Amino acid sequence: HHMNTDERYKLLRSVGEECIQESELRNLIEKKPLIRCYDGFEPSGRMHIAQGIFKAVNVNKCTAAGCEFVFWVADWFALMNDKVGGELEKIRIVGRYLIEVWKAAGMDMDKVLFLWSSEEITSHADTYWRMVLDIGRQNTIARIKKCCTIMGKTEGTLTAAQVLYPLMQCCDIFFLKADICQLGLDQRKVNMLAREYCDLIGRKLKPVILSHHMLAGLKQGQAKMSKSDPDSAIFMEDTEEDVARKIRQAYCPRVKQSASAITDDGAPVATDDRNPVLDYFQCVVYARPGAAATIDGTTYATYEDLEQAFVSDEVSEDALKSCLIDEVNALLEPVRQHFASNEEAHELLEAVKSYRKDGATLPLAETALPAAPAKPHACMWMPALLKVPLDVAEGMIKVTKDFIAAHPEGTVTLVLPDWSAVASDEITGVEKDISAALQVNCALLKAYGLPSSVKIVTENEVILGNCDDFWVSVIGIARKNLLSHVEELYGGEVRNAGQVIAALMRVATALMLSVSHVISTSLDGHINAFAREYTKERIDCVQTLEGRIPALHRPDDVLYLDDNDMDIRRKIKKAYSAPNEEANPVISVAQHLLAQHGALSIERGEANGGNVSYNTPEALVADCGSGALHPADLKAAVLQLLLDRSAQARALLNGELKKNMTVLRNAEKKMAK
Ligand SMILES: N[C@H](CO)Cc1ccc(O)cc1
Repeated sequence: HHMNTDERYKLLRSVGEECIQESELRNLIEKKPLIRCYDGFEPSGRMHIAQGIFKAVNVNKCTAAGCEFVFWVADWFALMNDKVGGELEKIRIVGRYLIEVWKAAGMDMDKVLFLWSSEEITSHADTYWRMVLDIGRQNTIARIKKCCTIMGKTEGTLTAAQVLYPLMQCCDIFFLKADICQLGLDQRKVNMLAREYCDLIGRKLKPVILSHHMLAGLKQGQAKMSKSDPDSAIFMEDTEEDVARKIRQAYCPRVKQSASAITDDGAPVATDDRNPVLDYFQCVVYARPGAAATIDGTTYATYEDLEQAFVSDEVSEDALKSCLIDEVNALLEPVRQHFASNEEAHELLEAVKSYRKDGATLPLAETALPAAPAKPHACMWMPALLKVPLDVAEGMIKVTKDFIAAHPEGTVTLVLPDWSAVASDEITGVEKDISAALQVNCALLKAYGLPSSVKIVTENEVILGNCDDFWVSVIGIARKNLLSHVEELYGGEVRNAGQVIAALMRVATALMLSVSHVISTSLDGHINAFAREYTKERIDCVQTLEGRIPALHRPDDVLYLDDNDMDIRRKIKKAYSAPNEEANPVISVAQHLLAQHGALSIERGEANGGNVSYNTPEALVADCGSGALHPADLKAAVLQLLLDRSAQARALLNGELKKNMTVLRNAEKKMAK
């Protein structure tokens, strides 16, 4: 029996309570031979019948229709959602068990593949993570805040930098090149975000969202199976005595079952006329191809047939219930038998058993400390700007000298955040652009005299140098701090999720370079304080010294460290400078110059003043107002000095950095739009 197009569409469509784009699903069926359905799971522990049997039933439908089914065994996602005491070591071991059961349960594995999140992410770190960051960059915190029910959590201002998990799950859909997203209706909001992110990255074809039904819980109150009630659902380990007890006492309204209005968040809701006994009949028996119930002689061909018989009292409740008990025990026995016989398999279940010992609530919840650096070491982040002010550059130069002198055999590292800044959506939000901006502005800061002892390093190098350990720590820092906390650092509001990831990345970078002190500029704001806080106030914070080189307007008129000949020339021209005045932006720049050098000298000619030198700031302010220093004589001297100092940095603009300057000024053209 080779199926025609219609027959396959009918069977594949059958798997989903909803199907985002039936039209899209039918294109795939007609066009593509090995369609990728995907699903994923946190190996949380004991396996409930929905996941054991009902999932097998649906995978088998997918594969029969001519699909390939890829399972994302999401070890880290369970870890991020605190699933098993936060002990990852052999959550693997659980995962291994879950697969062993599916085999016994009847999943046809010929076209099913299992991948392990840990293995596959680590292996393609750059590909995976860069996207995980891009999705958070192009999306509002609000939107990702809304994906909270895929993890069984509430958006309640009580989410734990666990706005990362969605970004990652969303990424998985593209990483694994999913054609169809065949996960539960819970996960709806993440899959939605993937479809949305398709319109952004341009990708023409969106993933089809074929969301499966959420099995009802066995008691009146509950819509799904919960963890704190073993009797809410049948588990694959239950003895036939267990299966009896649990279904016998199960809620069982005599009301015809009719499909529920599709909620937005996907999550189910309990009606008083929700009948789980019937829901098990529809999902675990009748959904199997050949399957049909048989009570008291008569065999009900459709589920619908059985349902009528019950509600018209042809079949008793006690009879209906007694049938499901027989019927379910039939589905489990094969699995039970297997683990009673296969020694390797029993070992694996007993292995789950030797984890069961005691439990959470809470001798559990595992995370990870750090250790203190042997000698002093400060790190500082290069402002992610297309034009960095001169005031700022000179500020971060002096902090460096000051720190070196006061910790003579310590160390100083300058970090170029070429990952974080893209996540934050700095500048144009493009990667090539931001990395060019950083590489230039750094190059000049050295030309303006950044010490050689400073170790310059890009985040790319730090991460891809030591990948796992990095992100594992990011994950770990992430778990301990609440979202609401991280948002404080940006003054209580964030522009996008990427900024929540950027703050996390810095703390992580500080820990990895084994930093003692974090150096901050005005552009850093309060972000770097996170490092100090996360280290129980161990890491000290040092603030740069700025506000010596003002804006040139009177109370782009501000000296940036990439000003060329023309720029320095004209910017001064516009600088304010009233006559007989002793307080203005040209003087503030001149006094700074005089301080740094140790004596300013205007170079006149005789009669028209004569030349003069000033080596104090009181002796200049006098001469500017009540005095014989005209705006032009001072401005002339300043401009020469500003140029003369920059000379070294400027040769780079029409030389080595010219290459990248092209790409920078092209960025500036997009921001004008
Ligand atoms: N969040 C899902 C259920 O808790 C687990 C998951 C599924 C698919 C993924 O690509 C990632 C995680």
